[PDB]
Amino acid sequence: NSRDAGKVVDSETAAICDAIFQDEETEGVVRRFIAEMRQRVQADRNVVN
Amino acid sequence: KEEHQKEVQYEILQKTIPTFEPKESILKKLEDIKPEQVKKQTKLFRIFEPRQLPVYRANGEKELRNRWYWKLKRDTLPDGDYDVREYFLNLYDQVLTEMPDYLLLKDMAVENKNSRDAGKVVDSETAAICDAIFQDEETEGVVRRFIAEMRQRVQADRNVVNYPSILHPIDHAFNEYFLQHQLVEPLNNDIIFNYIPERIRNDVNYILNMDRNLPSTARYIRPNLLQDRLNLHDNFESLWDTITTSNYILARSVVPDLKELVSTEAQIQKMSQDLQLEALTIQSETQFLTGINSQAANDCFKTLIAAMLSQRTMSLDFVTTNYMSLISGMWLLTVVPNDMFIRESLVACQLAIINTIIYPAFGMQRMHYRNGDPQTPFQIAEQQIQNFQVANWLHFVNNNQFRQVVIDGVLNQVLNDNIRNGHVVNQLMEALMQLSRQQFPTMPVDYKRSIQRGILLLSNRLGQLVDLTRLLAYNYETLMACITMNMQHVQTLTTEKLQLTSVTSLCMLIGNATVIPSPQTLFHYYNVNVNFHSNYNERINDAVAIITAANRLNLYQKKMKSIVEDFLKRLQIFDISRVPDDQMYRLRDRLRLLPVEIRRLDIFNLILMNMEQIERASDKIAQGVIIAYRDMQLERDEMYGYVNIARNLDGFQQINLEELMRTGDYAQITNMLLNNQPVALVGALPFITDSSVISLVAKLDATVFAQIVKLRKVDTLKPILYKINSDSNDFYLVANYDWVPTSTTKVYKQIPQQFDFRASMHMLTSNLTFTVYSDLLAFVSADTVEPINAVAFDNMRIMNEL
Amino acid sequence: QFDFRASMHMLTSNLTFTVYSDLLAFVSADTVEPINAVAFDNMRIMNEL
Repeated sequence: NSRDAGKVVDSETAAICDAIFQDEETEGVVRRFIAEMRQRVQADRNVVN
Repeated sequence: KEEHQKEVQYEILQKTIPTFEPKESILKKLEDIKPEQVKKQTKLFRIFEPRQLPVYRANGEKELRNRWYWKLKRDTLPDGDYDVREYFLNLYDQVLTEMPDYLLLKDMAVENKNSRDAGKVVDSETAAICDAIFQDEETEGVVRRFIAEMRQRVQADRNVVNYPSILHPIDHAFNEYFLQHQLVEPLNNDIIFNYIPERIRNDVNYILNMDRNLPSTARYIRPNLLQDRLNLHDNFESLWDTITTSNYILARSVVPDLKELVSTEAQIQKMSQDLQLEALTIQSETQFLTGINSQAANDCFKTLIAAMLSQRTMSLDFVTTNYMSLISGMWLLTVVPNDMFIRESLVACQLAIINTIIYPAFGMQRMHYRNGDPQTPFQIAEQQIQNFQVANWLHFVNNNQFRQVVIDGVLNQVLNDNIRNGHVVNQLMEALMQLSRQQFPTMPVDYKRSIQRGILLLSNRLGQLVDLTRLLAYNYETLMACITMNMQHVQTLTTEKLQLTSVTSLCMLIGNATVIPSPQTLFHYYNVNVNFHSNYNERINDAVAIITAANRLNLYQKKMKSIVEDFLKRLQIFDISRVPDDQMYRLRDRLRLLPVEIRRLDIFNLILMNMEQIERASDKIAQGVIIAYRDMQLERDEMYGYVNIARNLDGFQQINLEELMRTGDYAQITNMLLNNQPVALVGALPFITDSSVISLVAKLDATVFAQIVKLRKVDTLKPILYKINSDSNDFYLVANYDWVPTSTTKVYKQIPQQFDFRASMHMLTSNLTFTVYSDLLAFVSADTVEPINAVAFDNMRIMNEL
Repeated sequence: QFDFRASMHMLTSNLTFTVYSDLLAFVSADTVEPINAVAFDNMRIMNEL
């Protein structure tokens, strides 16, 4: 449910993200947030967030 | 065990390096790299076609005449603007997959049936238009007379031709691009003579002659021998190691096998008595004389040249007890530069020589060397030894390094020109003769004599080793000429083991048989490097094109290593389940930060100035839908009748849908639908044709939005496009009762492009009958002189001790 | 309460490094011939006939 189709760290984190995007009772700002949240790389430092 | 545990950890390292399994398999693949197999077709590029369609005059009645309009071939356009832009990218890449390199128009032209002048046209799908536009009752007389008088213009004495064509302007743009930007250049023998390297057609040992003709029609394609703009020599060490290994294995396949050498057993029988191993209490009484065979001499001769060409850093496996290996390795350290070796093993060998030969000769207490020191054992010994001979030899050695010269635009790691001629070995043998005459003040005498005689076993190979060194340097430089990619010096991860026995072989089993590469092994090697280099640049260009096109079409979804893996994979030397991740991201970075090849850019620019016009055809989607809750009036068109059509998209709060299907935030639209605020939902989406006036009266257009609130996903959105006309079964209701067809829910869509002949007839220009040769060293008759009479760069003969 | 935004953190780490347990596998080694074996005094051991 991500804009850039990125990644997250662990399967339960993804489960929670996929649980909160599907519930009718949840809000739109969180779904925007869930669309934003991606992984950032920087290879000249060999570092990932 | 310990050796298995080494194998495990060497395996841990080798599971980081993209070098294929068994190494000799690479030689199948480098040879199987074919050039850019040139392309040409027998059909023009065509995205549209004319088509004869209904029309409906105002009042909604059907006219008694169809009309010609442009419509796409093979409507397959998806829904949602992301997938549309993906479609245009998947058009771009396949255009590139079929983007030609040279065209010829005689190979596709056909006769116009209605011509009273024996005329021609370019394609079948344009003659199929010309007959229909001829027979039609609406076309004007000037067009008919023109069609009957469309005479082409062939002209062989200037080699050109001009043919008529019917084309949509976009298609004309693509085709005139392909015509005006052919990547073929004229050809003649002086180019090929000026395509061979300089210092082979100056080398007198290689006879080159021309024995074939090339007419003015002959063509070729100049490959893209442009240098490494990815810069794999800083922080791409695995990949550089892979390239290095590939060139190394290629280099083994071209060095000649040397013949007419010294008998093996003849050397063994005399070494055994020159060293007198039948008098010593050592643990090596049958182990010094192992690894002397052929299959190791020539293997070393291949290993050395291949490593110096490829810059493959190499290590040293050596048992320190065998001092003949060290005496044969000091020759190596003299002629082969020091930077070519890993520092630790080189230092080890030097330290062995110093603490086993040199200092125990000169009476010096041994050493205490910090391995963690930038200063090197020979550099100490140059200052501490008091003897001008050995000190000047070591001075040469310490300052023996490659030199970075620039030849033919490319880089070269070249030698000193005191190695190219064998002259330093005279200094070596003077130092060694001095060590022979010198005692060893503290050493056992039986072992002293053994070393003192083992040294003389090289003192007698003086002229022979001169000959060897000159031979080595000659073959090295001659094969260096047939290299394109910059030979760059880098320390590599993994490292070829060199057994010093296989030097001791070479330094004691050779004489008087000059073997140099044939001119065709040279051409094979050169074609391989050329083809690899051209493939390398022409795949970098494609990768950069797709990447830049993605970032310029806003296809943020697409992961970029799926492209890079195909880029690495098509270069047939890399394994990609093997390769790391961080290197891939650094390569992504350094690929985005490059220019773009001009053809790959021009095609893209053509697609971007037309995608907004190409997507407005394909009558299965609309470009948005307006919603406005005032009883608006359907506006008459000519293709459709009355319609809920829009063409301006103004005075309405626009809302885009690709930002909405992903970010589920329907507050800003649920608070407009429910309260009936006018909007315009923009995005490529389907529609349907509803030709029931009773549905218009029933207001079926407003029923297809109240599922967005139930099902958040905007994909099952299928608006209405009322087309009503004489063949709609309730059209009488429009035309009798004196009222106004009215609705809401206008659809945003631009009418098709009407066919005009003047703006679509064109004259396409081309050359004729030029042949496009590819393998152009076949036009070079090459030969070599006998090996017995071969001369090096200095004009003096090579292997002079005849 | 589960505040989604507040409970979201970007975890830092390296990218694609290797680890080596046995560290003396790369160091190959050899001895000198035992006759030319020397002590702290730079004078050979077992040279007394």
